[PDB]
Amino acid sequence: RTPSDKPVAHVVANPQAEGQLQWLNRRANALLANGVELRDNQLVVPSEGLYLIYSQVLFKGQGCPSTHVLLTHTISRIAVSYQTKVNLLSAIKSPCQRETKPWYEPIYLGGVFQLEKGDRLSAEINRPDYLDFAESGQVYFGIIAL
Amino acid sequence: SDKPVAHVVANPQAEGQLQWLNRRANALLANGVELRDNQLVVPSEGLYLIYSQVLFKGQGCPSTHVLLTHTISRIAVSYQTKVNLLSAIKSPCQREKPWYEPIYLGGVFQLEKGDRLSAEINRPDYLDFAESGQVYFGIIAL
Amino acid sequence: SRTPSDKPVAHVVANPQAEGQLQWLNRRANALLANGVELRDNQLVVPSEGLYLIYSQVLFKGQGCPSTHVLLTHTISRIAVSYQTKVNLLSAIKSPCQRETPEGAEAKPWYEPIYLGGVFQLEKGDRLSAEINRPDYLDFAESGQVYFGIIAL
Ligand SMILES: C[C@@H](Nc1c(Cl)cnc2ccc(-c3cnc(C(C)(C)O)nc3)cc12)c1ccccc1F
Repeated sequence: RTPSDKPVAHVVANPQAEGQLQWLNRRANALLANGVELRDNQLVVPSEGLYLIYSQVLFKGQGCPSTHVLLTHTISRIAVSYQTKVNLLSAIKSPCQRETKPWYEPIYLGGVFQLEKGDRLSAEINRPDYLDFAESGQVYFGIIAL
Repeated sequence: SDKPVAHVVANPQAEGQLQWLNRRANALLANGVELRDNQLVVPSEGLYLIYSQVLFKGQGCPSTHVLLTHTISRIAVSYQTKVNLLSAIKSPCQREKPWYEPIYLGGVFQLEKGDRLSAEINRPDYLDFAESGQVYFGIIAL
Repeated sequence: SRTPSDKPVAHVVANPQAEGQLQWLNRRANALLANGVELRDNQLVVPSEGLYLIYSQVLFKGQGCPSTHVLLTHTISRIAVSYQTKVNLLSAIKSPCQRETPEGAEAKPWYEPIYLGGVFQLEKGDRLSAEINRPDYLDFAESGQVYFGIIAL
């Protein structure tokens, strides 16, 4: 019947953005609906409430170097009333333990959070050079109002 | 309540395949969602949260490099056109003791009436068939 | 304003002040309890029967390897009103150190995140715990690294 009025977003990484994790909505199977905006690479919350927040990144390397590789993926919240950047969800992986075959490290982050109107959300990594885009659906960021 | 929903689980008896079931312990199909040809069929257009999880298990590492994939695809109504919505890859063996590798996926998508969704893996021989609350596939109309 | 969700939900985080322990908090920025979920004696209390996604992440960190004898575990358990003893729902074990650090070599910091997640039929009054064996290896300095939650489907 009547379509959903729930604020939602599902944005995907730009495979040809050099040295960055750039989010896009103008792609097949990506979206912004019911007031969610994508501004300065951040998802902007249109109304207060409970939201599921999620992101996936996929890292890939060919063997292990001598300099220690640390991979991080973090979802942050910038609340309009506080004007502060706070981690909501974060993970750190060390793909190489003993040093030198291609390795793969997916990092999926998800949770339920109380958000405020105007909050800004970012999903970031430290190593965009290790991102893999072999297939579609491997690198994404989204929110769903409950 | 009237929202199309599904939560299907893997068959622990289906040899070398990832077979989804709605006739099991904590599974369901409601408000028009169907399970046909191992694919969830969308009864109406709208926003859906689509999710899944698979578990892989191996005893040690072989000489051949093992890559584990899990993918959720969308097959647009009428056409056979298959497109990845969500996908991940894991390499359990680095240097070639039992290991465990979960892969979980989830996101919100605009779907059309009659779209078919599949949740597939490349290695059903590595599937951890144990009837835990952990190999599943589901959708929820928002 | 839109009608609030009536779904029981929780997202609790580790107390970063409680070093050497895994203490869950709802009384912390960006942590919540809603629609009847309680946090009592470090456990999540289920307010109503149904399907729930239960999830948790812990992050372990060490500087080098003391030997290959470090075992890291994370477990989610259920205490049902009908069977008031812990049953494991989800569990994982990790050995961060494979070869042990040779004397004087760079003690490269290792990281081991463990995610536990699944969908379970729960009953009213179920108590859920998310526990680790090594709180001394837990890295909860920065926010968002260590959490435990439930979402009624
Ligand atoms: C985004 C999410 N995705 C999932 C994944 Cl990657 C895996 N399994 C799931 C199982 C069930 C559901 C789910 C979540 N929410 C519902 C509602 C209340 C909208 O009806 N219905 C099913 C979502 C997920 C996620 C992941 C991790 C931590 C919290 C989450 F919300």
